[PDB]
Order: sequence, then C-alpha cells, then structure tokens
Amino acid sequence: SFGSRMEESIRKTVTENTVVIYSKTWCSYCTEVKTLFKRLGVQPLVVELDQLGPQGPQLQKVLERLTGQHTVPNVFVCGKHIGGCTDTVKLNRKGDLELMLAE
Amino acid sequence: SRMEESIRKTVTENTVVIYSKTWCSYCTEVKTLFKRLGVQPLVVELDQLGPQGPQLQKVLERLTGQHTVPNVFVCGKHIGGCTDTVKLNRKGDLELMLAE
Ligand SMILES: N[C@@H](CCC(=O)N[C@@H](CS)C(=O)NCC(=O)O)C(=O)O
Ligand SMILES: N[C@@H](CCC(=O)N[C@@H](CS)C(=O)NCC(=O)O)C(=O)O
Ligand code: FES
Repeated sequence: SFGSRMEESIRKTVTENTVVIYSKTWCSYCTEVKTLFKRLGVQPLVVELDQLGPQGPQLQKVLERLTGQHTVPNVFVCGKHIGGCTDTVKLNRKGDLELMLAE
Repeated sequence: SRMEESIRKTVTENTVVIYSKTWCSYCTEVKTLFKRLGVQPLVVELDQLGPQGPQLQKVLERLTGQHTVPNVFVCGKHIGGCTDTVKLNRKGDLELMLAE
C-alpha cells in the first residue's frame, strides 16, 4: 500500500542521513532546530511538509504512526527519533547531541 | 475596509487581543502567559477564518507592520509578537498596563 511505502520511505531517510528534520517553513520552532544544527556545522536533511501539497499531511500522519509524535519539528539524529524541538534543545544543553553525532 | 473596523473595534473593546493560529506553539505560549496573569484574552484564530484569515493577516500588517503571528494587543496598544510579550513579562512591565 501507499501508506506502507510512505512508512518505508521514512525508515529509509532516517537510517541514511545523519539528521533528518520534518519541518514547516512558517514555523519558528522548526527554524530553531534547523538553526541549532547549523551552529554545529551539521547540515540536516530537511523535509518541509507544507511544500508537499496533499503529501505533507499524509507524512505527518505516517510519522505519527511510526513514532507517536504528530507535531513538527520531528527530528531524527543518526537513525534515532529525538523527536521534538524542546527535546532536541534539552538534549543539546545536556550536551549529549555533540556526542551521538559522532559518528 | 470592513477588516480595519473589525480590528479597531476588537482591540479597543478587549484588554488583551491575540491574533493567532491554532497550530502555533508561539501563539500557545502567549495565550498561556496571559492566563498565568489572570487575564482571559480574546483570541482570534486566523486559520479558523476561511479565506478571510489571510486577508486579516495582511490588514494587521498595514496597521502594525507585522506579518507574523502571534500579534498581541494590550489596552488598545500593539505590543507585537511572542518574545516581545515575553520580554515585558519577565521585566514586570506587563502587569503595569494590565493595572490600568
Ligand atoms: N513541544 C513541542 C511543540 C510541537 C508543536 O506543538 N508543534 C506545532 C507547531 S509549533 C504543531 O506541530 N502543530 C500542528 C501542525 O503544524 O501540524 C516541541 O517542542 O516540538
Ligand atoms: N519573533 C516572533 C516570531 C513570529 C513568527 O515568525 N511567527 C511565525 C509562526 S511561529 C509566522 O508568522 N509564520 C508565518 C505565518 O504564520 O503566516 C515572535 O516573537 O512572535
Ligand atoms: S508555527 Fe509558530 S512556533 Fe511552530
């Protein structure tokens, strides 16, 4: 099915890239996690859901099916789900993100 | 225009007005701070407003020069956005308009 395939694209994108951020261009919280990986000399793979037409809300429902989170940003580092803005922020004050980025 | 009148009226007739989006965590943060202070604000959710929401967001930019949400109004005066409102709350300068 389409929903299976979409679920499989995400598992793939997340295993293949260091940082993946599911995102919306108009969202400050999203801008903030993006900005945070930049200040670390990391370039995240960024999927802007609002730029995918009807596929954006599908992806969001599929992310929620996968990870239980429906909100953006939805953040994966090194194949693992982090997964929100205050979770990524808190995991980068406690400094454990510098570490898990390696490699 | 009929939107300008709507804004000018909503604003002078409620202590706090928040032009907002239901899905926006900054908006939610501003609604939450006013609640901690005892005020229940008048929230206008631009996304619940059919094709008018984006029309409204443009009128507020002309009257305010601010394109973003949340757009916050305190005692008829435009205090701007979320960090701008957070700034005034950490200070204590926010209860001082809310007193009047
Ligand atoms: N505390 C969560 C907030 C996430 C959240 O509430 N996101 C809003 C955008 S700021 C949202 O996803 N709303 C629903 C949507 O845009 O689909 C986090 O830190 O990531
Ligand atoms: N620093 C501003 C941030 C405002 C902002 O960039 N808001 C975003 C949503 S978080 C926005 O207006 N996006 C475009 C739109 O919603 O039309 C504030 O404190 O309020
Ligand atoms: S849409 Fe405003 S913080 Fe996410």
